[PDB]
Amino acid sequence: VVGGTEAQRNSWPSQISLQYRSGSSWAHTCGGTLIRQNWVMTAAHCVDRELTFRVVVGEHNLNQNNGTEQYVGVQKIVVHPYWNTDDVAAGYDIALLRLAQSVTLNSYVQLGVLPRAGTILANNSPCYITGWGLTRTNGQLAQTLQQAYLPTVDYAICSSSSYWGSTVKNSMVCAGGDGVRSGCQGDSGGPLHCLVNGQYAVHGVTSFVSRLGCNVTRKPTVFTRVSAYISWINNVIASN
Ligand SMILES: [Ca+2]
Repeated sequence: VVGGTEAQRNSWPSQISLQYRSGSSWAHTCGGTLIRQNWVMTAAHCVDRELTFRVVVGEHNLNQNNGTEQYVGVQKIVVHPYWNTDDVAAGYDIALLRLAQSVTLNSYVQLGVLPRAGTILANNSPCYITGWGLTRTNGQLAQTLQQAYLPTVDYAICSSSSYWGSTVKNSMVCAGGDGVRSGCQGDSGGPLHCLVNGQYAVHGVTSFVSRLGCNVTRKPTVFTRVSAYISWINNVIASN
């Protein structure tokens, strides 16, 4: 997250760190949202590589013991069947990870609330992106979870010529674009939390940013629209 502020430890308890084994160690690669005690919603592109993954819930500082972490293997990965790694702009950048064990819920580990199917937010709706991704374009990962206020940019504006044009689809949510705050590499897969009827819900799964850089004016961060996938999500959970 570029131009973020450090999140309070108990702010975003559905945020997870998706990590892959790297030698004798584990490296953060993407975010995710805990949606059941044994399921995590993330981006499909986060799990294209044939790597060994684990999920960390209750995480705050990647590099220090917080006293609140639970570590769990990924047992099954279900990518959306229409995802095509060659074509992020086509959409479908979403995957569900079934965890090897159910995690324990507490102040630091909670299920992410999802929107009702089909819900579209009005332009400029209040949302926060959270994650441990790069804090600058071509920078380094955050040590502590970051949040940035990123108001939505509705489809009509987001798919206009000076914004994303044809690259953005109605199956996506755009947010931000102010040239200062943005998602960045390593936030992919994580939540965009939007306030609706008094309650934050996870409306987006971070998907992509401009090839030109993370915080680019009129190139808001782009998220898979969760509310476009509620049936798919329910179907996968029910059959696994
Ligand atoms: Ca930690």
